[PDB]
Amino acid sequence: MKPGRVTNQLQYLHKVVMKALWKHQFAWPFRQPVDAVKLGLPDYHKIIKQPMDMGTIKRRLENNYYWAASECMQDFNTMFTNCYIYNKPTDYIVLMAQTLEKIFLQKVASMPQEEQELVVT
Repeated sequence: MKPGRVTNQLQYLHKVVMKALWKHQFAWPFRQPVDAVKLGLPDYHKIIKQPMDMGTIKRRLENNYYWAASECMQDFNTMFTNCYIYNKPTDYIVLMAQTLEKIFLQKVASMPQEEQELVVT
């Protein structure tokens, strides 16, 4: 029962912001959920209660899951902050996340400024 739709801002997050992030050389760890067993990560799911990743976000955008851009922005924030909470700040993975976050913020700065719903045929 979660309402979903397409807005101008959600479409921008999909077709502009996610497009840039998905193809980035630092995207690969973030394109699917963290596999805590494979990666040997002690306590990942104790520390991180709301896992998130770009694969999940991309699928949500593709399936018109979100009601508003703010929900999608929240997912991105959770993916980045999860990385910053769990890992040591000097870790390669943190640097990778920071770079993607920077691009995220710079691309979001050109997003349409008033949220308006798009017709979906």
